[PDB]
Amino acid sequence: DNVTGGDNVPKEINVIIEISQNSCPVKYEFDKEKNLFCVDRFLPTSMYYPCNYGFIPHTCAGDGDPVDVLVASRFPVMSGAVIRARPVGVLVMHDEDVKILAVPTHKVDQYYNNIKDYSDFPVSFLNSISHFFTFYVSVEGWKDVTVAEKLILSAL
Amino acid sequence: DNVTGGDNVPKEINVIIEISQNSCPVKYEFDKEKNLFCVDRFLPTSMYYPCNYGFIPHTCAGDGDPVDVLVASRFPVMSGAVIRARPVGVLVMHDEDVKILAVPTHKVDQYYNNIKDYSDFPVSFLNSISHFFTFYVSVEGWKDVTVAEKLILSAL
Amino acid sequence: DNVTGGDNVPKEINVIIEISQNSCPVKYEFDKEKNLFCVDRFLPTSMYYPCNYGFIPHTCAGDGDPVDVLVASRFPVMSGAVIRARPVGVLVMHDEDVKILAVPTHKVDQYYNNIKDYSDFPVSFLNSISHFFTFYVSVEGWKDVTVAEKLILSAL
Amino acid sequence: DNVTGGDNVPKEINVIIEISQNSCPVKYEFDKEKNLFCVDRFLPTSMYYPCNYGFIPHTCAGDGDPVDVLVASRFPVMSGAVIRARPVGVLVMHDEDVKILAVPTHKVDQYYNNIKDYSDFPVSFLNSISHFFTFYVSVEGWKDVTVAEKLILSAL
Amino acid sequence: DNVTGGDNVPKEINVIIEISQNSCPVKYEFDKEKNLFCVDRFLPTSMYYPCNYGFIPHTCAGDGDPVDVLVASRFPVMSGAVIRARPVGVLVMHDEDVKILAVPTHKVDQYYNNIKDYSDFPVSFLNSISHFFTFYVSVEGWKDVTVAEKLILSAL
Amino acid sequence: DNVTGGDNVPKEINVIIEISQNSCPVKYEFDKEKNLFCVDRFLPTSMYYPCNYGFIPHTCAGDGDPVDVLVASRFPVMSGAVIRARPVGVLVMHDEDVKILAVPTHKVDQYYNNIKDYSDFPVSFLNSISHFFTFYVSVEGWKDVTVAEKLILSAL
Repeated sequence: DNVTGGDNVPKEINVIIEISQNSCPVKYEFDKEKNLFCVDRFLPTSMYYPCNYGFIPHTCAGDGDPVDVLVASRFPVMSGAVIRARPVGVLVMHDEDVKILAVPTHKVDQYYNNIKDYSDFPVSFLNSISHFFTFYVSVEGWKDVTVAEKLILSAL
Repeated sequence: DNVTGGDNVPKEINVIIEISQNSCPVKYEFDKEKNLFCVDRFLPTSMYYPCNYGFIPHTCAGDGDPVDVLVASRFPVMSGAVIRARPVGVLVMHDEDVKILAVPTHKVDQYYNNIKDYSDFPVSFLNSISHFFTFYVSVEGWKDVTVAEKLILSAL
Repeated sequence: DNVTGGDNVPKEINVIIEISQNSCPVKYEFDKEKNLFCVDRFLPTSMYYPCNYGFIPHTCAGDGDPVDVLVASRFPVMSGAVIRARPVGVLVMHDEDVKILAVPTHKVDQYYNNIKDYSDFPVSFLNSISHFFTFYVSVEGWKDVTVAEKLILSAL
Repeated sequence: DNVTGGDNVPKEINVIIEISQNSCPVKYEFDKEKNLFCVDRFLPTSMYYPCNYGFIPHTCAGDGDPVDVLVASRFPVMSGAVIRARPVGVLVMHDEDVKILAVPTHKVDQYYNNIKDYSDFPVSFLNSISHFFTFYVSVEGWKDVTVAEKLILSAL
Repeated sequence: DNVTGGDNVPKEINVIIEISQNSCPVKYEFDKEKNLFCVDRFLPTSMYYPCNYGFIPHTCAGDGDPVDVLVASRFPVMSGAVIRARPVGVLVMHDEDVKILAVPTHKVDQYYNNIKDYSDFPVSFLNSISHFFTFYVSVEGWKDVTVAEKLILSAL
Repeated sequence: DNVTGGDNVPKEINVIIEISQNSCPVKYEFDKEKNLFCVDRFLPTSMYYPCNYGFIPHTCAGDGDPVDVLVASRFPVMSGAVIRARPVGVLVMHDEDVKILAVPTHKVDQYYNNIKDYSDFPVSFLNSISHFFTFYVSVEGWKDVTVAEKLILSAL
């Protein structure tokens, strides 16, 4: 109720974290109706989320659901916390299902200052992300920061 | 306010987790009046909760307090999260004080599909649970899924 | 809204934990306006909070901000949890900026029963705390339980 | 030098753990020549070993390498530790590459007393294991405890 | 072979850690014959070792086995590591079975400088230790640093 | 005895890890004489090692001691493990005391393929490292991969 999609959408977005990176395979999901986090499922695979994973509050993608976001970070961020992030790209898949890739803003961590587009990350990292969402499904590929921004805007 | 005791009480119950299994000996407790989790105590024993431990929202047992539930799981579930569970038994103790034993529903984890009654678990596991609540108190023993269901119904 | 500064201010205080001791360098902060925890920043230093760190709800120090409290404990307490604590001292710094040092009440953990004043802790511990806040800034030093209590009262 | 393949091969086997279950994606490997554990690699996938993983000392499979073993357990076992286990099955793959599935002996943990063959585990668990080794490669399937025992004997 | 019982027995002792404090219930044990750590057992109780637990190398108590030592510490110490400690007391039990209680030397951590005898710890802590060894057995009680030293000397 | 300083010194070095990154403040140190890891000390500061920290076996710097190395990695590496790394720079300090900065080789993790010199890391990261060694002492600054290589060669 008191939290929006960002300070400066689409350049900066607020992301509510649902699942911490490098956590056990527990898929938490915020339940709008209950106003609480629920265990959606234990993953049937010995896999973990490769980045902090959550959503942009008050967005509505095609499915009616909020825009999902991967936030790369140096340390896991707890479920329930808001992090100020900036998109750098989007992973596009058919099951169409997109996942924004974002990094913390310079205010939050300067480590990622040099990541301006998804391709500024190591390809091994990008490939690990697309593998996760495939095998945990057809992966169309990565698209650039502008496409991600446009997707965020259309969901507002 | 927006969360009930279950989808399909008593066959399925919502459980709000207070304490994660295999966590440090911190006894958290949801405080209705504060509407927040509080540290009830640090356990005076080098013991930890043998399963995720919490309560069924909007139940009222004899003591006036909600029904307490142990949820066995493959990984710890965070305090505050709702998990959909199904009872399989009840641990009955005198201090009378009962603890429902439940497993995640098939939707949440299929690992426990074959646990239909408490006696389907290894006896070593069941014994570990009764030891915990004794020594962390007189343990009457285990009773079956039907008794657990009846207890849940009487608390609605 | 439903939680106050303490049962028995200033002898006992409620503290809402923001950051767990011995956690990753993630500075969480409760955001009054959003009514949610936010990532203030990832610490630019390979440092961690030396005690559970949080605030006394409904206090207003000079800066307008709630009184901050370090709660020493045997195990980390999760962000969001309320712990009943008792002040034993205050760390006074110029950037003036004070941090209450408190321990869990006897109800919560009897380990700290013998800590009645900050000087009852090992000096190595006290020094570790002042080093943290300096280097993560001029440290004026420690002041006693009475001063801490008076500071808490002036913030009510 | 001072550790053998088991007390009672093939019914009981000693397994030297290399990688703990539910650990970070670090593939450790014992290096015979160095007589030390080495980081073989960081896994290119956001995957973790689904069970404790290691080898039977002084075995020699077809590849010349020791027999590899997954040991299911209630808690991770540290790299370097010997655990007394008993095979219950084998996962057979083509890249031929087999992985023994074993459980702790009754002496070590009675939880698994009722697992006498791999099929006594939940199918979801078995499927998680075969998925891991595929996607972290052609999986032929599971074979029974007798086949696993025969494989262990041929490697002595 | 290259490690002794202490620099300055019995005032200072070397302790080889077998089990870390606040670890999962895995009882590791150094096996002299194998020259490796082995899983003795998974504890049948949801209990954990209340302090780092290990032995003094090249001691021989009545049972023929090395002297066992609990080392209190601020953080867990890994299995396999040597820590320089100083005894402060002994927990005496009948099953006779004694456990030395020791703290890190001032060189290793100054936190414990003020612990010169077991009774300098909070009674809640001491009681937690005796409860653990009872319920994980008849506890005779605590004896002072001099008795502990004499026990260490008789085992040399 | 059976492990050397590297495959291809100085372009590639073997590093024996002593302390894991993001671990508790326990300074472990390999003791040549005991042939075991020892607790050197608990750090007097609420600080942790910013990278995996260890040494190159069979090197001898000016002090007579092996060359120390920070190995940046995506996940902590356990104490005792050998990792194949490549130097990218050196942190030079006066107390002269140098710390090699290295990354895993492409074989071990491709994430760091693009780090060829220390300056390819974010400055915030480099600054965090120099702060750690100062405050856990005069920091002269960073020098390039060639200087690091020359230092490694002079220690052979």
